[PDB]
Amino acid sequence: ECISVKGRIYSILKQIGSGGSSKVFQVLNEKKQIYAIKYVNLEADNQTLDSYRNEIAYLNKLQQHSDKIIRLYDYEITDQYIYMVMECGNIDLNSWLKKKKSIDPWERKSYWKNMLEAVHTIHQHGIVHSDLKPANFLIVDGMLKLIDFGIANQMQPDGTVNYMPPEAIKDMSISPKSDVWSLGCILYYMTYGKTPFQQIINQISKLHAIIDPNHEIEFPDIPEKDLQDVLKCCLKRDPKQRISIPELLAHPYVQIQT
Ligand SMILES: CCOc1nc(Nc2ccc(C(N)=O)cc2)cc(N)c1C#N
Repeated sequence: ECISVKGRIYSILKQIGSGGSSKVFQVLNEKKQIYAIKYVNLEADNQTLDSYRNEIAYLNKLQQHSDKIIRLYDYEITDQYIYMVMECGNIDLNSWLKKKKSIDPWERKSYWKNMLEAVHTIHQHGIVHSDLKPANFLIVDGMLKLIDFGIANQMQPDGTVNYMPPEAIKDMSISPKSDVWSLGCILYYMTYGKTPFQQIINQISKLHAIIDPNHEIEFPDIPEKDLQDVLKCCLKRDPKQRISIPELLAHPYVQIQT
C-alpha cells in the first residue's frame, strides 16, 4: 500500500499495468500529487537486464528533447528491483480508443502531430521503436506522449500483429520506415474504425495479406482528402516507397488547417 523512492513515500492508488516481472501503479506523494510508478522485479537474464538499463538511460536522456516524450522525474535501481517515477497522464490511447465511438477530426489531427513529433525525436537519436501501437501512447493534457521506446520488454494497461510492418515479416530468418507503417495503422484505425487487416481472423492469412502487394487495402472516400493521402503513403508495403517522418511533418494534412 506504500512505496519509497529516493527518500520519498507514495501511496498506491491502484495498479494500471503489468508484464514480465513488471507492474505500473497509480500513486500519490506527500502533497497528494499524482504520478506513475513502474516496478520491475529483478529476480532476468544478463540481457533482459541490460535492456531495462538501456531504456532507462535513453528515456532520461530524451527528456530534454521533446515534451511529447513521457516525463521521468526519478528512479531507483538495485540488484533486486527497479522503481520508476514518471508522468501519470489521463489514460493510454488504446483504452481510450475502445471507449469512444467516433473521433473528432481536430483531435485526430492534433494527436497525429504529437505521435509524429515523438517518433521523430527517438529517430534522431538512433532509436527505432519496433512495436508501435496505441498502448505505447498516453493521453496527458489533451495531448499524446510516447511511453516507451520498445527497447525494454513491453507491458500492457489494465498482443496483436495488426500493426506489424511487412518488411519485418519478409525479413524473417532495421529501418525507421517501420515506425511509419505502424503509425499509419494507428491513424487508419483513428479514421476508419479498424486496422487495415483487422478482419482476417486467420493469422497466417493476416500475415500473408500484410505482405502481399496484390492484397489491396481499402481507403473509402472521406472529406479530409489529405488524410486519405497520408494513409495511402504510410501504408506502402515497400519501405523505400513509403513516406518518411520528415516528409510527413511537411504534409498538407499536418501543415494546412481546415
Ligand atoms: C501500462 C501503462 O503504463 C503507464 N501508464 C501510464 N498511465 C496510465 C496508463 C493507463 C491508464 C488507464 N487506462 O487507466 C491511465 C494512466 C503512465 C505511465 N508512465 C506508464 C508507464 N510506464
